[PDB]
Amino acid sequence: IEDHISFLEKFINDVNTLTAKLLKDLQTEYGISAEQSHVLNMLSIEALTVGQITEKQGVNKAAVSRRVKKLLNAELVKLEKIIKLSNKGKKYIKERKAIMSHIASDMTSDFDSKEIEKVRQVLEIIDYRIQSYTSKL
Amino acid sequence: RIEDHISFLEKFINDVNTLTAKLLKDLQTEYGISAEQSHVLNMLSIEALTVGQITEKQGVNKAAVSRRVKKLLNAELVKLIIKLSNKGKKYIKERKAIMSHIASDMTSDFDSKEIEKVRQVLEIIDYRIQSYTSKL
Ligand SMILES: CN[C@@H]1[C@H](O[C@H]2[C@H](O[C@H]3[C@H](O)[C@@H](O)[C@H](NC(=N)N)[C@@H](O)[C@@H]3NC(=N)N)O[C@@H](C)[C@]2(O)C=O)O[C@@H](CO)[C@H](O)[C@H]1O
Ligand SMILES: CN[C@@H]1[C@H](O[C@H]2[C@H](O[C@H]3[C@H](O)[C@@H](O)[C@H](NC(=N)N)[C@@H](O)[C@@H]3NC(=N)N)O[C@@H](C)[C@]2(O)C=O)O[C@@H](CO)[C@H](O)[C@H]1O
Repeated sequence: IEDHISFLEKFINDVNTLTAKLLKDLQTEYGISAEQSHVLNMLSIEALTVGQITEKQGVNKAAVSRRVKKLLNAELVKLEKIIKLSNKGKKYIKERKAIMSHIASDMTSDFDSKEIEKVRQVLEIIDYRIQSYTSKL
Repeated sequence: RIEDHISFLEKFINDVNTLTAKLLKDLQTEYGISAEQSHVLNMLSIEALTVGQITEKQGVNKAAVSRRVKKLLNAELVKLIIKLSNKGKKYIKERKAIMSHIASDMTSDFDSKEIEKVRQVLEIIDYRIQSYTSKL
């Protein structure tokens, strides 16, 4: 009811907590900060502007600005303008996908692919409505 | 296949995060706090947990979580041990009110059976996650 909304929040928290730890090294190895790995992952799906990243993230623009250019200086992202990605940034995303796909597998080895399929389409539909509602305000 | 589910879930969460941000901006402004100060009140919406664990859960390094702690202690949305005051409780109700009616509106045409199965799958996935985490 609003149980679900709490579960979801708690679930997202848990997923972030696991991602932070699982990625502690690759981030370090790269100079990268957590909040920067995130931006690097946000750009993994679409190009942005400091403004778009700041809307989609809700944190004061300056902060997004501090990291946006720390990332350019490191040749992880690139201007075209907009915020794209370089291999070093892709390869990081590929190294991030490798770890991620590895434990995710470990704990879903016993799942039923069909039970997952219907679950997926329920969510894909909710994802659709989330994006769509966000478009306005 | 699993790389796919991972991308979607990541995207699904990036969108939920996005939405909660647009939906709660005016209110966080109306209460004079940032998004990260809002976050800090929502776990304390459940419980009360002092430092040490306060960064552990987050993943956001050294004393920033304490930086926000006194930041919020000052607006008196937080108390002392560090619990949550009557002040923050009001905020949360308002947060929950906005969140729930939207989620309700986006879910109201689904068969309770479908939603529960979703819940049950995320619930078993959250179970493995926690346990795996605990393997520190
Ligand atoms: C726009 N940048 C603001 C500025 O960050 C600084 C930022 O400085 C960073 C150091 O290089 C880094 O080694 C230093 N150490 C790291 N481990 N990253 C950062 O903590 C430091 N951050 C910062 N000064 N804000 O690099 C400078 C180029 C800067 O962007 C000046 O604008 O000062 C920050 C103070 O909060 C502002 O929030 C930022 O928005
Ligand atoms: C349990 N609290 C979680 C947290 O809630 C907080 C959340 O706070 C988060 C900021 O938005 C985010 O930009 C910021 N994101 C980063 N990538 N750094 C978070 O750091 C911040 N909270 C914090 N780090 N403790 O933003 C506020 C809108 C909030 O939803 C309360 O209303 O973030 C939410 C994101 O959807 C989670 O779902 C919630 O469960």
